[PDB]
Amino acid sequence: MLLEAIFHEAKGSYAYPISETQLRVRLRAKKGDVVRCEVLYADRYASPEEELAHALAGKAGSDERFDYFEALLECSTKRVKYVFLLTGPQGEAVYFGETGFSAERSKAGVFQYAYIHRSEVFTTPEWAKEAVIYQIFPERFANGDPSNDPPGTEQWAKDARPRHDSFYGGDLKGVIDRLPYLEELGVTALYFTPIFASPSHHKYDTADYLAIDPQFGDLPTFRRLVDEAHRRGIKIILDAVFNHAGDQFFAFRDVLQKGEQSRYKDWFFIEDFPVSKTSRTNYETFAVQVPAMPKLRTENPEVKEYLFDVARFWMEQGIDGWRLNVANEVDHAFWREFRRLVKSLNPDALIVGEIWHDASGWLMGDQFDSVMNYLFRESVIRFFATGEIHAERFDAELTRARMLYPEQAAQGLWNLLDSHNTERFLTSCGGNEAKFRLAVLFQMTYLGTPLIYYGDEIGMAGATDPDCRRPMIWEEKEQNRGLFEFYKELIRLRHRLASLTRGNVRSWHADKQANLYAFVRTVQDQHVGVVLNNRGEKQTVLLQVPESGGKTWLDCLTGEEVHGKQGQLKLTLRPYQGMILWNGR
Ligand SMILES: OC[C@H]1O[C@@H]2O[C@H]3[C@H](O)[C@@H](O)[C@@H](O[C@H]4[C@H](O)[C@@H](O)[C@@H](O[C@H]5[C@H](O)[C@@H](O)[C@@H](O[C@H]6[C@H](O)[C@@H](O)[C@@H](O[C@H]7[C@H](O)[C@@H](O)[C@@H](O[C@H]8[C@H](O)[C@@H](O)[C@@H](O[C@H]1[C@H](O)[C@H]2O)O[C@@H]8CO)O[C@@H]7CO)O[C@@H]6CO)O[C@@H]5CO)O[C@@H]4CO)O[C@@H]3CO
Ligand SMILES: [Ca+2]
Repeated sequence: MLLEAIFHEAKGSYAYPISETQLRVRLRAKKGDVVRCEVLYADRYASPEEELAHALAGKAGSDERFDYFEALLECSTKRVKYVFLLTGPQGEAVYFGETGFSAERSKAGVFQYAYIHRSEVFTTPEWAKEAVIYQIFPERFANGDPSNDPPGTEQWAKDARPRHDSFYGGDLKGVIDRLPYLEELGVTALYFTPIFASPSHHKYDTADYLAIDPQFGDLPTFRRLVDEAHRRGIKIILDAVFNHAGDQFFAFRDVLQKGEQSRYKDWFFIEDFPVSKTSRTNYETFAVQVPAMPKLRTENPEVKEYLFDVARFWMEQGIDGWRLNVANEVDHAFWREFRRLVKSLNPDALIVGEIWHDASGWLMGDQFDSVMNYLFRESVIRFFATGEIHAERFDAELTRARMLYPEQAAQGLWNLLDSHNTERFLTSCGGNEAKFRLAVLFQMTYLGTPLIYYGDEIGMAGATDPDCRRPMIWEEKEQNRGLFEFYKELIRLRHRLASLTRGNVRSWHADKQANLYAFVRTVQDQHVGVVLNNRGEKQTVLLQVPESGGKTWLDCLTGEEVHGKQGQLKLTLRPYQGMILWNGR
């Protein structure tokens, strides 16, 4: 077996505890190269003459090129030394340890996890483990208060087509009025984009981190929404824009005024004075040359404590969490501390990060709890919407992302389809509703936290920013209530099947020819199998289903009963159909 392709490290996403006494270990190797993987272990100070405990590493999944093996280690001592025993497709065995590969357990060495401190067990909020979040872009959801509209507000019609500077009147009062709709739908949390004082319609260019923007309301109205939402089982997550401030932020303006006499010049990255008010900025900003968004020096204690107080104040209004905008561009020390402050102020406040590349650095358990799953979106787009990838590539991409981080994080990844930064999924699907629904059926049953973008639930469409930010369709006859009900039902299933919210994932079938993909979620003795006929034609499959995990399943969407004959289940699905099979346990 190609030894150069065998990986593992006693830390990170390959070694970590899931309790003060249990260590999870994962190992990867070239696909099909290793057939069996066992973990021989013991206490670090245990005598050489003592008996080595065993542990069988299960084949947790396999992507395009790798096989992932996973096993659990019981460590009452909270200290452990372990070595792997890999067997090839032809009896060939070999030990794998910190020293290297040897046919003699001794010469291979033995990996070590020095100690499992209880304060380092990756822990995330319990409510966020089984949530369905709804993303609200305030300016475009509901105008409940006509009196606070910006000047030049355009019509709130379905044929409306926003500009980079348009305003429609969306406010917090509108949200509050819509809580019945949100509750009917079944969402358990609402993610808001920035809602703090700022001149734009997106408000990511913060003018005052301590005041709800005037066109959105006031502290009372906000407090009111938080309460009205809570009594309906709906939590509130706000968008923290800590990487940069808007050029209206008091501190920036003071610099713009007093130049390098400013008590706040080191709160930013100023290269020379005076500070530019042109198209050529002489201060660091978000992205490239974006005058309105100067970068905050979060490394500066002065700036850190301020932003931290901004956190305290909103946390004092009762919000349940944060989504950290452009988080990968602010220092780790800030986030570790931000975590200690947040989590001490409220143990159940969820911290979600927005990173557009491997986020394993912020997902060890001492910073964020999860992040936006842009990976889930790229896989879903290319599989369901554009048809650029088949069931087997889909399976792979899905699995590679699964192994990226520790389970605590993976379990809570915000699985989105689109955002206020992309074309609307239904549009990615070229208006094809059939394909659209299958993606939702998948999103609502897959591993992670499903995130619904306002309007998708009733059929809205649109190109990227700003056409994806159209005013919400509220007139019932202009809404696809058929879809609404579809969402509602799936949302009820997810809440009802513990498997769907707390189980693990395992591929079940993937025919690249038929383009049929299926997986199975499992928690304790419950099993739920999702079959997806992602093709425009009627098709028939035979899925391998040993009767140890049940010989009978029930299609949760239709109520049809299916049975296994000699360990094989034969299904027939209509074009673009998907069945959600519960094993009754
Ligand atoms: O004024 C700027 C901008 O501010 C706000 O944007 C915030 C946004 O809403 C938050 O979500 C977050 O953004 C993060 C984003 O969500 C992540 O996906 C990621 O972004 C990456 C992109 O995904 C990736 O595509 C790539 O981006 C490249 C583009 O693909 C490429 O086309 C090009 O983009 C240019 C645009 O085409 C062009 O229109 C122009 O952009 C203007 C916007 O059109 C306009 O709406 C506005 O945008 C606001 C926005 O509305 C606010 O919500 O002004 C823009 C110019 O000022 O110019 C673009 C390039 O100059 O090039 C990009 C660059 O590669 O990479 C990115 C980054 O990896 O990360 C984002 C940051 O975390 O935060 C922002 C800011 O707070
Ligand atoms: Ca308004």
